[PDB]
Amino acid sequence: MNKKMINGGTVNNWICINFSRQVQDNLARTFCQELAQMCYVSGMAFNPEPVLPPVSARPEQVEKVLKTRYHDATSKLSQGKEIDLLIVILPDNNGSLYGDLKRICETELGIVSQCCLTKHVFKMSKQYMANVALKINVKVGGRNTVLV
Repeated sequence: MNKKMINGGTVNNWICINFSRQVQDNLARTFCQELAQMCYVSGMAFNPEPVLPPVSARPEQVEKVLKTRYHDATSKLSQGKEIDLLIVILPDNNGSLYGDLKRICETELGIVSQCCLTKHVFKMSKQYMANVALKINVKVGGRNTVLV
């Protein structure tokens, strides 16, 4: 057996920010589409299209890009709605970027974020996507099986 979604969460409204210089915007797009698809077929409600296209940003600009893209997506949503998920593409070795971003999303924006390292973004293996989908599901309040 492998873990499965018991209850799938709902991601109606999501965006993507990329921080890796190896990743072009259409690769970020493709990656997020594959992930969206995996989440869906696993049992989530998951919008195949983001609120805004993916943006590439310098790690140095983490606070400004998050807050700016958050405000812009969030302004674009029908009234009374919020961003369900931020998908973040990170460099494999990113130093303090990971901690800073989680701090900002958790304590400043109040948005669930899922980070994905560059090396995996290139490979897009179904096993990786399935694993990330499982992670996303529980973060947005879904339920997964256990194996033990």
